[PDB]
Amino acid sequence: SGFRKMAFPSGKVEGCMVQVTCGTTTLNGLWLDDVVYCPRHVICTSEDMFNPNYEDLLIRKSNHNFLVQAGNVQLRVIGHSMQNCVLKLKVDTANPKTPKYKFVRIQPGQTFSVLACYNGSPSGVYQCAMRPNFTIKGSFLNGSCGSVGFNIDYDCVSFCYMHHMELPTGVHAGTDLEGNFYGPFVDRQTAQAAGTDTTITVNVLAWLYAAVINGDRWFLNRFTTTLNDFNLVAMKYNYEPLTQDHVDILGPLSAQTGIAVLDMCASLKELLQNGMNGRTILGSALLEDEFTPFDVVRQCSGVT
Amino acid sequence: SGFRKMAFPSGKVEGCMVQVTCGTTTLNGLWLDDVVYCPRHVICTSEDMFNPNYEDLLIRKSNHNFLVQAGNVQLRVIGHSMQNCVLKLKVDTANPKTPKYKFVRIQPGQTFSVLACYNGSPSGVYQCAMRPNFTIKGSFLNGSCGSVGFNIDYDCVSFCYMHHMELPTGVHAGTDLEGNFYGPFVDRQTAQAAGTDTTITVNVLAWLYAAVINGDRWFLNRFTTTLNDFNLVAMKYNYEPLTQDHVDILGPLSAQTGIAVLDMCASLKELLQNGMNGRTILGSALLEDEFTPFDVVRQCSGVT
Ligand SMILES: *[C@H](O)[C@H](C[C@@H]1CCNC1=O)NC(=O)[C@H](CC(C)C)NC(=O)OCc1ccccc1
Ligand SMILES: *[C@H](O)[C@H](C[C@@H]1CCNC1=O)NC(=O)[C@H](CC(C)C)NC(=O)OCc1ccccc1
Repeated sequence: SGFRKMAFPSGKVEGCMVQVTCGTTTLNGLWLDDVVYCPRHVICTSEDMFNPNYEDLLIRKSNHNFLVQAGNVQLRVIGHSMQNCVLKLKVDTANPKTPKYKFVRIQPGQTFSVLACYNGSPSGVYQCAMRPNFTIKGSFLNGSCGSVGFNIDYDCVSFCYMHHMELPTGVHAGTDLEGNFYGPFVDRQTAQAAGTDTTITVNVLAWLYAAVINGDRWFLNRFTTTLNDFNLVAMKYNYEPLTQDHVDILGPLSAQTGIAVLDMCASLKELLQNGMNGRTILGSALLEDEFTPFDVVRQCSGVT
Repeated sequence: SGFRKMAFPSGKVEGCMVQVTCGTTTLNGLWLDDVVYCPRHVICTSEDMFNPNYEDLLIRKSNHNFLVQAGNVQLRVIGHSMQNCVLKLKVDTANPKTPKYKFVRIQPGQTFSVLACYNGSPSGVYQCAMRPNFTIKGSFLNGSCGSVGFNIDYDCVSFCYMHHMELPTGVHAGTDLEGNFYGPFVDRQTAQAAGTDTTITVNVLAWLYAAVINGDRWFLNRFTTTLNDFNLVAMKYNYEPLTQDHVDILGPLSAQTGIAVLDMCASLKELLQNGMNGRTILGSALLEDEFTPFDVVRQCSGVT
């Protein structure tokens, strides 16, 4: 037993991380086949980053201006292109460690693993949710851009996130591997708002189910509710409205625990209205919303 | 900015995980050079596990009774020995992916990364502290034994933990890579007590420093204290007594923030006595003690 925020093993992605330097700016790139993907603001000086004209900046750059290093070994850049907010650098060597991979645009409420990197070298790994307001709550310093987020399904790495920036609220923003930002964000150093950070209701319920699967049951009560009545309380607390598809997704955890989803909803309602009275759930004193139902099943079933 | 529980990249350890089956029992092994390390209870049937006589059970086993698989590829076992609570299986092939490595016995209060595995295949990665009562709070199912915990310093993997069992309280217990349990535990299915779970004071302070490094400062007050007076309150709350060596270890975070350690101690005292009044620190509503000072510096400096 036990329940922990758990990242995927990072080995397959470690072998894809390179360093990309353009002038004075160094960040990370993702090397897959003969292409290196990185954030386009690698072509910016610090001054340029407040209002870059990326097309104009990029025109002053040639292949030899992009220094790409895989470990100690320099890669030869033979072409470059800009796709939305990422650069694709073509190199003369296919990465021999390229895993089976896909690029995917994840949906809000889904989770993924971040391999935080500096100077092309991995620093650590942790799980994030793409929040409903299309930000993530990560750990990123100067030099971390180009770090990527991913999921693994057996053998295949689905890359879904590349890191670009931090918002004034301390949350983090980035793109899919085609260079399209999640959310309304642009890669320039202006003040930008993410909007209300609503809570992923279905994930909170999944984590309450995880708590019961793992022995924590004090919050279970004698009440039930309805979707519409629950949601009247979801709105007040800036929770996402719960839908029958959410109910179905919780099916396996509901079946597996014998607790009807709407009964658990009634437990959640009481926790929202009355707090946790100094108690804890799976070692937390807050309602946790960054575990998907799949994450709960995956962990409690030992999926590898 | 941002602060997250962060595991080391697992790639170097992934390449060392194998499957070890003895009869009906399958668990994980660690393959380094021509030796596979695994928990000795792989030789037990389910019945044997309540009161095994390991020496007697092991005498009925020969090399060919240990099936060791690296991915799809069978390894040939050419010798076996029992060292404390682990088996060393000698195989005829040196692991070509063996990293630079050390075996270390970590001290209580230090952290490490767990690569949870099933059937010799990695499932996920997460950070644990060796708690003062020599348990860890992990996520482990049937089949997870032989999963290992480790630290990396640049190129060298220091293995410090191998997983063996779960206590009735839902916490986890295991050995160093020489097979010696952390704590008073034995590998048999009896009820076993870990004792009072005291809190790692120096780590809580480090995490309060991390909170300030990352913008959370509401808990800073106008008070200071002394070591002896602080500890009078540490005892009541089952915190470890704070020592001057702890104070020195916090030196870099104290210097880096301009907050005297004893001033921060006064903040912690008030948080213990008055709770957090519904507020949060680095996204938590509890005082977090599983980050070492080193962990805080490492993360906030981008060590790779
Ligand atoms: C890429 O390495 C970097 C990551 C930032 C730096 C601190 N934490 C992060 O997530 N991105 C930028 O520096 C980004 C570049 C623009 C062209 C979008 N600018 C940015 O995030 O500005 C806000 C900021 C910068 C430096 C420190 C704190 C906030
Ligand atoms: C090794 O795979 C296994 C890991 C346990 C199983 C559930 N969670 C864990 O950490 N260890 C054992 O099964 C261990 C073997 C003895 C010879 C020490 N026995 C054990 O941990 O018993 C308690 C227990 C067993 C099964 C489910 C829940 C608790």
